[PDB]
Amino acid sequence: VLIFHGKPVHGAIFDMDGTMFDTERLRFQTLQQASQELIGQEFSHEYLMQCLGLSATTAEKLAQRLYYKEIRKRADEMELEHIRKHGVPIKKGLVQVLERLRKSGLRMAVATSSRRAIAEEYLINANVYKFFDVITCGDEVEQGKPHPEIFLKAASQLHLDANQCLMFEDSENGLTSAHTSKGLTILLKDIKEPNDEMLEKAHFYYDQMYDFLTDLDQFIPVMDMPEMQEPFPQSLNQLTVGIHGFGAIGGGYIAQILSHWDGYTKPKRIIASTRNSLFREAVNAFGTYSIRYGQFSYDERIENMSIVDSDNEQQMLEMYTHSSLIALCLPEQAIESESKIIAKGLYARFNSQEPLTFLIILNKVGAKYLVMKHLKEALLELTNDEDVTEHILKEHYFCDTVVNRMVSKLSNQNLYRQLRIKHNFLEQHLEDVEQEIEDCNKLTPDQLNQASIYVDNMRRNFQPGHILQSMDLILFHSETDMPIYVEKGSPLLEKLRQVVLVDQITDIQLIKNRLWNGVHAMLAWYASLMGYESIGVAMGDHLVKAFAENLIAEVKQGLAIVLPNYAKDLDRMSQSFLDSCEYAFKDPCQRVARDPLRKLNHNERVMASIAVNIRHDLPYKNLLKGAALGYAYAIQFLEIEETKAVEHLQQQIQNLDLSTAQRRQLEAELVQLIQYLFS
Amino acid sequence: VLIFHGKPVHGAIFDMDGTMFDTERLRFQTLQQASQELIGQEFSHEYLMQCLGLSATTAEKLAQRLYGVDVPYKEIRKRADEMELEHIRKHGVPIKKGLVQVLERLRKSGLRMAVATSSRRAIAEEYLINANVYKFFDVITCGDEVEQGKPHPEIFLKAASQLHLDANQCLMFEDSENGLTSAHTSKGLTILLKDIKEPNDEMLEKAHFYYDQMYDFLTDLDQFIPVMDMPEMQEPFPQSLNQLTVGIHGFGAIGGGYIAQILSHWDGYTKPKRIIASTRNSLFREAVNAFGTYSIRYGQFSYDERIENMSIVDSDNEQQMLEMYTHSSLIALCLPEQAIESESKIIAKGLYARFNSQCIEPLTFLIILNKVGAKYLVMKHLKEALLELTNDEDVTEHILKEHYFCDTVVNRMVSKLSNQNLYRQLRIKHNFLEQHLEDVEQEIEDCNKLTPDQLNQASIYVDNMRRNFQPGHILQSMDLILFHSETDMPIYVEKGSPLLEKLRQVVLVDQITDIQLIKNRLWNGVHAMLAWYASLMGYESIGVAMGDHLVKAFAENLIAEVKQGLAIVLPNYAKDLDRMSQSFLDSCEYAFKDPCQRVARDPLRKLNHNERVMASIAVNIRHDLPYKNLLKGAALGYAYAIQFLEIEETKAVEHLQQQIQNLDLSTAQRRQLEAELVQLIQYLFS
Ligand SMILES: NC(=O)C1=CN([C@@H]2O[C@H](COP(=O)(O)OP(=O)(O)OC[C@H]3O[C@@H](n4cnc5c(N)ncnc54)[C@H](O)[C@@H]3O)[C@@H](O)[C@H]2O)C=CC1
Ligand SMILES: NC(=O)C1=CN([C@@H]2O[C@H](COP(=O)(O)OP(=O)(O)OC[C@H]3O[C@@H](O)[C@H](O)[C@@H]3O)[C@@H](O)[C@H]2O)C=CC1
Ligand SMILES: [Cl-]
Ligand SMILES: [Cl-]
Ligand SMILES: [Cl-]
Ligand SMILES: [Cl-]
Ligand SMILES: [Cl-]
Ligand SMILES: [Cl-]
Ligand SMILES: [Cl-]
Ligand SMILES: [Mg+2]
Ligand SMILES: [Mg+2]
Repeated sequence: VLIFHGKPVHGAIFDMDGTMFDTERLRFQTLQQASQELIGQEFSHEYLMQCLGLSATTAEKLAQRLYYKEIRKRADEMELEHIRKHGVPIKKGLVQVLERLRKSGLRMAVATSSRRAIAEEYLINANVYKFFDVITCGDEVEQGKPHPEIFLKAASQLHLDANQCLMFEDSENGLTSAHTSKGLTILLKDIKEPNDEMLEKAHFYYDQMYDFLTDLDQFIPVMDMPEMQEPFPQSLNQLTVGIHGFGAIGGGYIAQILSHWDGYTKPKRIIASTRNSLFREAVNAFGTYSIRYGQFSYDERIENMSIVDSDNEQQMLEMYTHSSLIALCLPEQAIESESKIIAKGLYARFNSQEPLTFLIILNKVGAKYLVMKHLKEALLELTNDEDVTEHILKEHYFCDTVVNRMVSKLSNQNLYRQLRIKHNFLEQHLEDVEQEIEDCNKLTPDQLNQASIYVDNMRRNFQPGHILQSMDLILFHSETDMPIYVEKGSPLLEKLRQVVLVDQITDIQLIKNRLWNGVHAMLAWYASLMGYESIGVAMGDHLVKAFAENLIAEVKQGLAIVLPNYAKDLDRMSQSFLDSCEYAFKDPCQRVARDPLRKLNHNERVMASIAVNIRHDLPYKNLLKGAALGYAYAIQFLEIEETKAVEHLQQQIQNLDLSTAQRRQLEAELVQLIQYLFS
Repeated sequence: VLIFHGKPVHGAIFDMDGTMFDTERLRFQTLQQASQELIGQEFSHEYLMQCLGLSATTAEKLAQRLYGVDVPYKEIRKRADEMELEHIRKHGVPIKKGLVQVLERLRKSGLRMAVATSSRRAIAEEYLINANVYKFFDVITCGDEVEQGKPHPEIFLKAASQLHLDANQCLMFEDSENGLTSAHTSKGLTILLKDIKEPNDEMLEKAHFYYDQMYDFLTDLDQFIPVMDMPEMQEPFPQSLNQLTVGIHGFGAIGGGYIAQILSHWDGYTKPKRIIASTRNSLFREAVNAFGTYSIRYGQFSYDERIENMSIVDSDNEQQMLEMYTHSSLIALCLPEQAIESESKIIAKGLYARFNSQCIEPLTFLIILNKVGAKYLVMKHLKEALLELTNDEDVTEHILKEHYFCDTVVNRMVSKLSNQNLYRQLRIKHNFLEQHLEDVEQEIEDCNKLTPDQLNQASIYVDNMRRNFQPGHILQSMDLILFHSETDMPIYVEKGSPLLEKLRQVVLVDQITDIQLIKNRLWNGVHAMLAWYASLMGYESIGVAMGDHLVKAFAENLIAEVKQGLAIVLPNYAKDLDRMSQSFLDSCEYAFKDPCQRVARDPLRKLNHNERVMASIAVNIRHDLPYKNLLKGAALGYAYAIQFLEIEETKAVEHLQQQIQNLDLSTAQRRQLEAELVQLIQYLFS
């Protein structure tokens, strides 16, 4: 029992033509063309506007009163032929509404003046027939629209009174039929500006189907955080979403968040950009990819993916124009170059005629600031107009995020290895197939012969892709951490299941940077130099875990002074980190120790902690070792020249907010400890 | 924490060749096939059996002693390695029966698992990927990454430490002598698994546990891992496939729209690799084989459940039906009552073929039929068919006593889709395929990571993959709907078969009598009584009739009076009554398709003293409960008999009084029941 604007709703009855689909426009065009090639004289726009929401038999009465079977027969044939090519024109929001009303527990039906033969055809084609218990057509009804019989019979077969049921309609005739039934009427504008009589009759009015959805969703419960192996929604909405950077995070985390969505519907397509052409062509070839959750050996298939090239402009603009939500999953190095591609997409969005929710995924203190700064400079260079830029930057929701999940991208050699192995299975599967529907079961020889031609070329196309039932494409190794923490602002994020909304994101990002990402980087450098290629395996070493526990102590002692209000939560986050590290066997040290110099910056996870501890006379001995191991890793594994390492070290220590006495002591202690490791 | 024979287990380290994969017996075949080519004569089975455990040099010296000094052993051995990889890469690594079932059980028990193989890192990883078992293992330890290989404990000690565990916390699986020593010395719980050669007495002493095969360990492990709970609606099936095949003799409504789900869930750890299903419907057979999968619709939630790993066959085709009864570990007979006699022959031909085959494991036969003692009818006809075929009373009686013939009770109402509605679907889905195949008609950049040889070869793979798969991308969000079913999950089965013990959607009972008595009075009794009312009121189906507040109120008040009675007679099934009560009222709400005629057949028989109607009244009267709705139900039966079936009013009373006298009631209660009931019938005329 749903309470819609303080009304006890038990069921819902929808009109098909003009309300659910945009078919009234089509038959408007076909009746004109059909009439021209039969009788010659086209139908007047007055006749067609009067015939809106009227049974073919009832419309034939108005045809004779003013002045049809053969005309309408060809008009219907033209109409359904348009559906065979271009599909059903489904009004935006329909699928989203239907699922919410279904899961609310409402007893739903369709009340269309169309024939059963035609009514079903479209409901089957649109894939919404499943949402309805009964359907009342313009055949079984004795007196059709605008008489309330069709709406009364619909409610009667649902075993509910009309007053308990909602009633959707586009037409003037149908709204009378709905109102005379004495149900909770809803009017959706299609191809008729509502009259005063129509506006009064209706209990609720909305400009579009999507406008009702927004009003309905404040009475529909928001679904809770998904569990690990929880299925995605079956029914797809008409919204697109983007992932700028099909990498570890984008493909191996965000794709799950977007696939779960609100738990009612799922985006039609997910457009993800990558420079990795092997990854791009591999996913487009398979159609899907899977995220491997190693802990529970669970392979999570993600579908409705379309991987595009980052350099190809027409596909990058396609994303930013048609997408409802974009996720920026790029490293700091790419932010400046790609801000040019983002600016063009946002300007292309403005040039075209909904608000955008822009998620920024980046491990950096003030991650948004960097993006917005580079985006503003990029936009101004292209637009040459400060009036349009300040509008664009204010229009869309640019959201800060905190991602705790550890994800790993598959190496190109291991992806080639996978492709080589899985190709040999396909080759053998195509030998197994090697090389007529008889019996004649309640079907004409015409249909049975026509069925054979369908089943043959279907098998011919599908049979090679039967192996995909067992065969997956594994591209990402992820841990089982679900909740992404995002800044408040965007109404869209309120309804997303996997998104948790927080306030002081800046305070969390700072602790995240220092206590999580900082300890993760420093132990990864220590582990790499000891000769571990796995975070999970490395934490098995008593020294590696002892070092991490020693670092955590020194960082938390510092943060507790800088953020005394968060001092309570440090022990929980520190323990949560070690747990995620302990069994991260498929998470490599390489990925965690990327860009060491960038991470050894004065305003970053290593040096920032050291500085705080020096100012407040706290121990920084283990932090100082990790800094030295950071430069040790940079010179030994990456080979960046020792001369540059000192020039960087000195530059960063010069930028640290310390006294010259502390600066020179820090440099002297750190350079001494670096030379100690190499000797 | 997984407890195994009083020892807490946190990890599980596996040997690869001989323990997980049957690659030792493949090496036997390659060495023989390689010898046949080069030297002309095959190496004797006896020689190859003698070589198991010996080094490559010792085996070469032994070959030199038997087949001459100039025998090209290294040439044969290298040829045999090529034949092994060539076979493994296309046909797949031969996985030991029960491994995947074991791995899922250990993994879902939260064990950190590894592989301690003497093989090279490169080749070891390919085999584990080929077999699709790499996902189960946290880390691999290889022979080329240890200073001292087996029988030194270094490889097992290393594997354990990498999982953050002491050796004594881990199960260690092995086949070879050296490996068991390596495993034993490390201090881990050693599980010895026989591969080809019977283990020596020194090994059997050394090992903590010995099994003849992986499946004997799976049987032992099952005692320590729990049977999973009743599956919820919309709950996924297991991802991992076991090597078992199962059958559905009658791919109909109940077979394809219920049993398919039960067998798809299986035990919750794994599911059958192949579900064979027999039907005479050609359109259904070729359509499922075209998509390679079909889907079951649940209208109440608008959920489409996809049943994959299906394989439909013709019921008439003998070789296909024999292959079902030869290969299947469990078969579900989902036929009508009429088809029992006719299809008794093909069952007998099937079970006889299984007896003649060398198949070794017994069969679990689930009798899916809504009839009283339905098993008796199947066993009787099967007994006659076997004799007529074999003409041997010993073989006939042996087959019947060998297999498990389980009687069942099902509560899920299912509707098979029509051939017109299927053609409609096939026409509209084929349309979308053409709409998709005009888009497919409408490129590996400088990798700087791969070599240009394997960059060229990568393009050929992806191109070949895309060309074959891309036409079938539309199957992602396209389901072939063949069945419309209710949300009733639990199936009741006779306890006996060991294979049923771990099946999670199954409810085992010592005797089926109890749940059959509930099914009779609570479901079929109310269904019959509710149908009689609907018919007299002039409704096409019960689905339409529930719109009338009289019909729905009657149904809701009738299930209540029967439930109250059964709650006293069977207090142990209290939870089952309440579950089955609402399950009936939900299904009836929109029971449009199935008419009243079938349910209202033989009202004379259904109003017997020991039957679904009169039995409920007598129970309620004995325990002083309301029976006014049951009495109305009895009246509507005699009314339906006189009006529709054209029975005499004198014949109705002649039957009635006989049934009343047989009930265990007071002579006062008998006379009162008659006087009330005859009055209700006289009104229903007018
Ligand atoms: N992976 C993790 O566990 C976590 C990562 N993050 C953040 O996620 C962000 C995304 O990085 P990941 O996906 O982890 O790394 P990654 O290096 O695997 O990302 C690869 C993706 O970025 C694109 N890309 C890389 N460099 C590019 C460039 N110069 N120009 C254009 N596209 C480029 C690639 O085409 C591909 O789509 C990072 O900034 C990181 O701080 C957040 C927290 C944890
Ligand atoms: N469905 C429902 O309702 C039910 C049923 N049940 C049972 O089962 C059984 C079976 O069902 P079905 O419906 O599935 O059947 P069909 O008819 O549909 O099917 C059969 C098959 O087999 C052969 O014969 C052919 O071919 C086909 O396919 C019957 O007899 C009954 O009694 C029980 C419970 C419930
Ligand atoms: Cl390779
Ligand atoms: Cl390692
Ligand atoms: Cl660097
Ligand atoms: Cl198995
Ligand atoms: Cl049954
Ligand atoms: Cl019966
Ligand atoms: Cl009778
Ligand atoms: Mg209309
Ligand atoms: Mg071995």
